[PDB]
Amino acid sequence: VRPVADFSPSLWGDQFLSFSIKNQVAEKYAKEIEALKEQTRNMLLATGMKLADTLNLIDTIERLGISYHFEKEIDDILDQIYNQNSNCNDLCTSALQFRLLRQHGFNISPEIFSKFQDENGKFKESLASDVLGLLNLYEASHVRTHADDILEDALAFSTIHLESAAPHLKSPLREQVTHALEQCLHKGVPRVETRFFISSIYDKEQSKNNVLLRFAKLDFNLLQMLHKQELAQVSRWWKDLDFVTTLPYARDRVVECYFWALGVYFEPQYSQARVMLVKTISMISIVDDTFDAYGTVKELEAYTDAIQRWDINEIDRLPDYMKISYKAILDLYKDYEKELSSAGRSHIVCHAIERMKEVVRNYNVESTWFIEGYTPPVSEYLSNALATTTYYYLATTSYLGMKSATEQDFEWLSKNPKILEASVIICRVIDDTATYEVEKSRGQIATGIECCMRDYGISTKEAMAKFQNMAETAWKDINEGLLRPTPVSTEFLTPILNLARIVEVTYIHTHPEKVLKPHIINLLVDSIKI
Ligand SMILES: CC(C)=CCC/C(C)=C/CC/C(C)=C(\F)COP(=O)(O)OP(=O)(O)O
Ligand SMILES: [Mg+2]
Ligand SMILES: [Mg+2]
Ligand SMILES: [Mg+2]
Repeated sequence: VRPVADFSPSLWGDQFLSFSIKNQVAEKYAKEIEALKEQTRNMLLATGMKLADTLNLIDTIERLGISYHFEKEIDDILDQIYNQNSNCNDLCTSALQFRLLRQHGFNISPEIFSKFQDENGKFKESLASDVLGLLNLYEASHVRTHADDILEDALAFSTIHLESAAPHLKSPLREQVTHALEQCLHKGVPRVETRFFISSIYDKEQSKNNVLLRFAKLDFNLLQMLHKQELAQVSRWWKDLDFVTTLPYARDRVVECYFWALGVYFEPQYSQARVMLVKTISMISIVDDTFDAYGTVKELEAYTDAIQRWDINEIDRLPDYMKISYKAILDLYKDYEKELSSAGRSHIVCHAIERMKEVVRNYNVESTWFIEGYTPPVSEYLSNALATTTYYYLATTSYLGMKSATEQDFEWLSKNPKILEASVIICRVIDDTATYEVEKSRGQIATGIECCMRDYGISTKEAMAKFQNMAETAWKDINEGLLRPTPVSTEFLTPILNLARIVEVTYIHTHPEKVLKPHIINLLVDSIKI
């Protein structure tokens, strides 16, 4: 006597099911991009260029979403800028220099902001009329670490004056400022912010560089073609599983899952990774629905068991419907091994597998707590709820497709590094805040905010505030974990960073779909008009 599958159908239909790439256009773009790519490189390798202009060039190339073509050129430049400790006496260039360096790992000192502060250690209110300065200070305030108390007030300071000046600014600056106030650059999904910058800002910029803009538009549209194919291939794979009918309780959200994967990494070199990642997200999506929307305490107990043993032989031990899920799961991981066979990497799949078992264990626990009406203290709660975010698992899963991933990297990840923990906390803490009303007005009395309220004996307001600071602390920890020397290559940190970004974008508020729909249309449907 299970509950009624109230979930909603995919508003996408087969819109993505079949996509065929016009090879002519694709090659036309490719050929010109190569040319524009080289012209751009020469813009970077140019000499006798001022600091402010050099930083603006790098900032622009990054916002245009094409900096992944110049990881080395950009690096060398920021490196020398870091080492020359040059001091441009104005907020705007300082804040921009600060941010760019920190996002790239260079631990530049926040002492660069003192000249802009009074002896009391607070920003000179006289700066309130320098909109560009405030904007870059604003963006910079989001990349601070625990050691940057000098910037403790930058955010509120820049925020209040930007809101103040916004209405009377010209375009596209006005739109740019308003957009930053709603979404800072450092915590947004790269593709999303890049789509917005190219279309709503740089394209309306009078001073815009025609070469860069064209480069940016063609590159974004060319990569979109690859993305669309991937989503096509993944949509078919999902179709050839037919869970939409066999497992009616499970909701169809592959398109949204793919968006998530695209948020982790968008570059072409990570095409295989993305496809693997999205299949896992979709797959684990079912397991979730299975646990808190269809299975019985006894069936879930059996399910968690079979997952731990992980062997086809356990099938018969499971109910009929759970047989579909279980076999599908083992095959998926069997496919992963096959794809990695070609490069003798099938031996890493087990890391993702162990992380999945962990997610299952905790789902099962979450169920037991639900059934018993148990409300654990914050400490015990997080000990279980952190893994149920699925973040340790997705981060691990994101390495599977990365050619450069080695055992040492997974090794490092298995020890739950700070940066990963912070990304996981952010996801848990924000989901909890956003989903407190629901669930409450439902059984789940073990929700984070509830435990927090009972544990500390504080109101919902205060509990959400406490969770808010956990997320704040978490972001600072992430920014810290990006500073050189990094425990692993930066290439393996970005996915963790991006998982945290996705959380911020998906809950910038209602249901995720209504939040993701726009982004999905903007990244996988409408191309940027040239
Ligand atoms: C915000 C979070 C937690 C995850 C985002 C990344 C995704 C899509 C992971 C796959 C599993 C999952 C939690 C869902 F599909 C959504 O279910 P739902 O979130 O309603 O299930 P619960 O987290 O409440 O059990
Ligand atoms: Mg769930
Ligand atoms: Mg659940
Ligand atoms: Mg929730």
